[PDB]
Amino acid sequence: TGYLTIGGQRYQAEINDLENLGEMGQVWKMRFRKTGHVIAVKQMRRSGNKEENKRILMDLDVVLKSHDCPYIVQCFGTFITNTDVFIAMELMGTCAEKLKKRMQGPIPERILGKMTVAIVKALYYLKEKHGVIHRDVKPSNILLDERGQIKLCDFGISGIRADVWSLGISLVELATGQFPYKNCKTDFEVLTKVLQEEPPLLPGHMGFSGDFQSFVKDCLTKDHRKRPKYNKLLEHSFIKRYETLEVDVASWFKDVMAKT
Repeated sequence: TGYLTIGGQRYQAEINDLENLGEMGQVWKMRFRKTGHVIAVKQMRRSGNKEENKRILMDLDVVLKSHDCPYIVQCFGTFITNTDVFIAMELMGTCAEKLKKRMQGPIPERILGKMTVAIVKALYYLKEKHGVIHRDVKPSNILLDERGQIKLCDFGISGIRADVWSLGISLVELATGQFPYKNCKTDFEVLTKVLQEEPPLLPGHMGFSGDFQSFVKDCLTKDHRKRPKYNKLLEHSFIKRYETLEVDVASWFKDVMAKT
């Protein structure tokens, strides 16, 4: 408590040193008046729900243990007052869900490539360094900034259609601009489709690489038995192809945010 550590440089700080630039979507965009630094601040009210206050505390514990993972949002510090805790986090430009809403259609494979590399490495790091299997990988969990960094959101970072499956559905939704269970009226109707219907694979007519379609087919393997672990996805050729390959995520992002 009492410090913001940004870049490798530590500053003494209190909550009043921060200027509220408004809600992001209870994460605030705040400016550290001392420096000009613009950060994200989660506010946890002491009067709040006890279960979800325990989640925030467990999520923070993991975040603080993940300094060495570039693919997870980092914590700069915390402030504790009589009624609140303020958690200072890396600021990111937007999440993939908002990014799809703004775009109003498909996100290009090259972007989803860099995205998949970052998110699978985050999810592998969580499993192999903290014994966490992340429940729900959704587009709202995937953050991007205008330096082209992609990082996993810290929500639920401490937990027959979760994990690898949820990443598969995330990628189809973003690659097509269409949530595959769009026309379902209830969560129950959705679970019905997952169990009874063929997996919602990528269309064959959009110029998606074999690697991308293969990757998604593997995530959407219905049978728990034959369904791959983060360990194996981390070896998939879709990952090998985009892991090394150069993609100007920065310009692409700026282009989008400017044109919308």
